[PDB]
Formats: sequence, structure tokens, C-alpha cells
Amino acid sequence: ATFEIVNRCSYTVWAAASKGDAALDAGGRQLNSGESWTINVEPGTKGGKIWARTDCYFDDSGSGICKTGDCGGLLRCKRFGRPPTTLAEFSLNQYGKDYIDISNIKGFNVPMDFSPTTRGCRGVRCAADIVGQCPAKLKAPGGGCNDACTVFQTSEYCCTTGKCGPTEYSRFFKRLCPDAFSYVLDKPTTVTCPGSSNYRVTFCPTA
Repeated sequence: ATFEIVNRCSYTVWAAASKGDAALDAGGRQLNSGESWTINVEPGTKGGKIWARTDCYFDDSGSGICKTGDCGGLLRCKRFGRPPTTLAEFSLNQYGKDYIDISNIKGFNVPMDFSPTTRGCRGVRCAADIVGQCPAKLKAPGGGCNDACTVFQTSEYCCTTGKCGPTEYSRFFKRLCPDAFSYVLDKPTTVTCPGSSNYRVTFCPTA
């Protein structure tokens, strides 16, 4: 499956793509404003994620740090990123269909649109100014808007027991972005696409 990752932000981002225990394609790359990076994701990839990282520094060996979404200090991510990270999530070729969503369960750093470039389903978007509107207690000093589980580490926010409800904090993400997961047990906003669809993830789709 091909994913075109486009940075429409006015600032550079360092895109990242991982399935948690491995990189997807090269795993990460710098995307200056307007740049597009096309990756190939193996069919059948389950639990794949694409995200942006902000304010990164990398040396000649691809080691450094990002203010948001750092993945163990690597330019080429092999693991998931440090919250806050807006997430484009996908599971491909799952019983003949692909499943995509956007999630704010690990917070929000950059606005995103995640849409198919092929026929048969719609895209999803979370493009509201969640960092600007972020509740004081969720603001990440390093940048972004943390989810409540990251900040408070409670069973209710982390949905540890599988018995959690929405919260004042999850409702904030849901109000700004109805089409993204706001907490683990949110009413799903997953979109079913034809198996083997292709996609585009656009950072800052509106600006």
C-alpha cells in the first residue's frame, strides 16, 4: 500500500511511520513545508501509525531528539512516538478490508487529514487548533496538547480496566475533533476502506 505523507504546515515536521515493533518503510524523514514523502506499507500491516514530530535535531547518524513524538531519538522510527502525537492509524487487509482512523488518545501535536487516494471510502480529519485551545492542565511544555492518560496516569483516563467513560478532558478533544478517537472506549470513528486502498496523510490540511 502506498501512503503519500504531505506536510502542508508552514513549519518543518519529521514524519514517522511505525507498527510499534518495527519501522514502516524507512520509518522517518524530514518534511520541510510543502514536501511529500511516498512510503510503501506492507499489505496486512496491523496497528500501523503515522505521525508528525516537531522541533527535531538529528546528527549525521540519524540520532537526536524531537520536542513532540520522539521515537527513542531516532530519525528513522522503529517504535511509537512520545506523546503528544496526533495519530493516523491503520490496519490493512484485515479480512478483505482496510481500517483507518485518526486518534487523539496519545494527545495532539499537529493537525492532520488521513484520506484514501483510491475509491470506496471517505477520509477523516482532525484539523482544529487543539494546541491553541488546549486545557491548561494538558498543555505540554515541550509543545502540543497531552491526553489525560499521559498526564495523570489513572485507570479512568488510561482505561486500564476496560471500564472507563468519557471525561472532561476526552470531551475537549471530541468537541474540537468529533472524527478522531478521544479516549480508548470512544464510539469508533474508524472508516472501512476496500482492502489494499492507497492513502494520503496531510499535516496542517487547512493551513
